[PDB]
Amino acid sequence: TVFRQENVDDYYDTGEELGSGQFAVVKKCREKSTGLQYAAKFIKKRRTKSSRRGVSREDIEREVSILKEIQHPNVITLHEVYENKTDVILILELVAGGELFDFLAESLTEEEATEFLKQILNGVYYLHSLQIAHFDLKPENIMLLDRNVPKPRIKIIDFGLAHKIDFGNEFKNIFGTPEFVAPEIVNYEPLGLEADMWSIGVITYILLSGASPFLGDTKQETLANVSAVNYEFEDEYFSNTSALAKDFIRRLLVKDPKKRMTIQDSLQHPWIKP
Ligand SMILES: O=c1cc(-c2ccc(O)c(O)c2)oc2cc(O)cc(O)c12
Repeated sequence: TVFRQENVDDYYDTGEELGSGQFAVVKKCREKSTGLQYAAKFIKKRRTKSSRRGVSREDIEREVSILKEIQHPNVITLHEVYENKTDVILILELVAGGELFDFLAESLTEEEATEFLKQILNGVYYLHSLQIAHFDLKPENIMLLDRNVPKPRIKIIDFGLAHKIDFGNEFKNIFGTPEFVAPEIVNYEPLGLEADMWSIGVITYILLSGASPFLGDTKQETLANVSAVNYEFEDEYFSNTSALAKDFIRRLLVKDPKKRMTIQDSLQHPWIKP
């Protein structure tokens, strides 16, 4: 699919930088015709077929196709797409409360954690209902609408690894952040919606304790820990945490994807179900 090739600067004014990554930068922007504000993610294109720099057309088009499908309070909304020779530019809904990652850097109670988790679960329920696996769930990829309220609302972002799972699994060598990836990703096995539920388990552990369950001193150690399900609930962190909360995590951090809680299971779990 081709995108709008008019100069984005003719329709938007950019401002504050909102984020930055390997082949992308995100800038706050304002549409001239409406005065409405957005986030513009500029994604560098591949300059040749066999280069490893920039993002392939295939990966870019997959991400745009998924973003065009989704409309839910807990997932980011895509407004427009532009492109030129160097970049594809996603004009995205503006979310101004920063990353959950940065909010966490400033441990929650179980209520505060479930407040966040319920919204993450609802957003993932929407995605999995459409057979969309996100494949990169982590606190950095959850944004807050406003971080100065008692119960911040959240939106899932960063669908750069997301895939439609129309055959129950995909076999693609998809691979996200070592701390959060499921064993099947570490082992290069076929992947499905189940991998997101493992990631939710890691996120939950972090929300409750401020600690990462599998994190080693090197990437290879972290990956080895993940594959071996090498984690435990340290008493220093979890002594005041309910056994039901631990049960929720335990049923997600399960190596066999078929035995892992599904998104529907997670919403019906006694720790979550009201
Ligand atoms: O960093 C941000 C990143 C993204 C984002 C959203 C969806 C994607 O598929 C993606 O690849 C990136 O959306 C935002 C939306 C915002 O309002 C503010 C932001 O910082 C971001």
